[PDB]
Amino acid sequence: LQTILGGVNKHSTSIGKIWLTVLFIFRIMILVVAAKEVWGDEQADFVCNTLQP
Amino acid sequence: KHSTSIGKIWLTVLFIFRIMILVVAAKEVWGDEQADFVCNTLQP
Repeated sequence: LQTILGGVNKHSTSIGKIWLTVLFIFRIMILVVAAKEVWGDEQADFVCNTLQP
Repeated sequence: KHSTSIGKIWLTVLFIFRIMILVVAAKEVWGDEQADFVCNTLQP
């Protein structure tokens, strides 16, 4: 992770640096740390008022 | 009192016929009308 982030960051402009942190700490981190477990039981807790298999 | 042939024979026989159907056969056909009423739902 550090190697990939360091390499990509070096070959970037001023806007490329502010874009890089937005992509990582606010998109990858949120999806990995918070969002993934929110969708854990999407089908398990899907409840339908029916008796039809 | 002053009934004709159909008044006291064909009308009394048909009346007994309806009672016989009701008590001997028909009543138990309707025995489980609600017990065997089945709906596809989970709603109490």
